[PDB]
Amino acid sequence: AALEVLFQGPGQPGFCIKTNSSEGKVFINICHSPSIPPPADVTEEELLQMLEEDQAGFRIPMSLGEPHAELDAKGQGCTAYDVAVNSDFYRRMQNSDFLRYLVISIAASGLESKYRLSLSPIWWMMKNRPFMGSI
Repeated sequence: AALEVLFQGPGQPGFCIKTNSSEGKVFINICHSPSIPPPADVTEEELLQMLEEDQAGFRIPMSLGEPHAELDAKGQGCTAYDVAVNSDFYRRMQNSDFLRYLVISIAASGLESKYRLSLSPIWWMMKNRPFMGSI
């Protein structure tokens, strides 16, 4: 359901999701750029039907950035991934909890497939820092 887009960037930092793999803490940096294509423009109703017909039927263009190592708040090594979506789509995400969660699920599953990982469903949004890593 993630449609991967190779994008240089940087794009603009957005927010940062803390989860964990079978091997350590993982951070997903949700970023955005105009350069990334938006997904289909669809209404809430249309979207909910698609997810009924096909669980992964709403495809979202996003970059799936290469792993970058970082240190957590207790000085241990961990991985971060930068995932960028379209900037207008980003603004829609900010105004809808279910849409934003859907994107994060699709990103997490995208990274799982690409980097052969398993990620915890129990993630949390980091409240002070929009981005884990440098920029």
